[PDB]
Amino acid sequence: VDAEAVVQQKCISCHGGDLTGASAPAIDKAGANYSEEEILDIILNGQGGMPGGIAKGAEAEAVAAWLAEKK
Ligand code: HEC
Repeated sequence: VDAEAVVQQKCISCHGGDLTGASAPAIDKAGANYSEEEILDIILNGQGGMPGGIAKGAEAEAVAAWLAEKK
């Protein structure tokens, strides 16, 4: 699944078009902070203001992996 397309219609909603943060902190370099597993966990189990399972399955996995690349 197109990680970027998903992000563009699930994450950026709060994280801003650019992942720079907006209504949520910057996840642009989540991959530098946390591995795909951890990012995936957060996507699945949300965190603080973030509700969980925003994306799911290959949607979530692709995003997590792609963000693992983003630093
Ligand atoms: C608004 C309802 C959000 C959407 C849509 C997504 N996220 Fe989010 N995220 C949001 C907040 C407010 C926070 C901080 C939580 C708190 O209150 O403590 C986060 C956090 C993350 C993180 C961890 C960053 C950190 O706190 O160190 C990651 C890795 C993350 N979010 C990823 C992520 C992705 C990929 C999303 C689309 C599937 C996504 N978020 C949506 C708010 C919101």
